[PDB]
Amino acid sequence: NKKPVNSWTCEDFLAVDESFQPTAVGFAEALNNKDKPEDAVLDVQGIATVTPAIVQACTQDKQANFKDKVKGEWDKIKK
Amino acid sequence: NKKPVNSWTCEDFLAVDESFQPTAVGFAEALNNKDKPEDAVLDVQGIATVTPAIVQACTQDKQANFKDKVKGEWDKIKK
Repeated sequence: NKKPVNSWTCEDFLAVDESFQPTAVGFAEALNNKDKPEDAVLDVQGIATVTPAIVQACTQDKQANFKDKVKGEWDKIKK
Repeated sequence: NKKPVNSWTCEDFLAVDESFQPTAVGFAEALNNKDKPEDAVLDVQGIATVTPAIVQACTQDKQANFKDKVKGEWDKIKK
C-alpha cells in the first residue's frame, strides 16, 4: 500500500515484513509526536518496547487507525 | 544517544546497532514531514534499500550531517 501512513489501519501495519515493524512504528511516532522536531530524540528502547505491544493491540483491533494505536501504547512508556 | 536526530553527524549514526539503523533512517524522514503529516508516505522497501547506502556514505564522510546524507542517498534512488 502506497497510502499515506496516517491513513494506515492496524491491518495495513500487520502486513509489513516483520523486521521492518519497528521502523513503521518509529516513523508514525516521530511524525505525530509533535514536540519540536529540533529536539526530537530516537528512543530505541521505547520503540522496541512498544512495538510488540502494538502488534498485539493491533491484532485485537484490526480496523483501528495504526497511528492512533502507536500513540496510546507510547502513552505508557512515559506516563 | 541523547543528541536530537537532526543534530546527528554520520559518526552518531554509525554508532547505532545495525538492527536499528533503518528505524533511525525512517525517523529522520518523518521529521521532515511535520507540517502536513497526513501526506507523509513511508516506503518500507525504500528504507530497506537505502539504509545500507547511507551507512557506506557516512563511513566515507564521518563529519557530515546525518539527515543531509539521508536526503542525498534517497535523491540518488528516486530522481
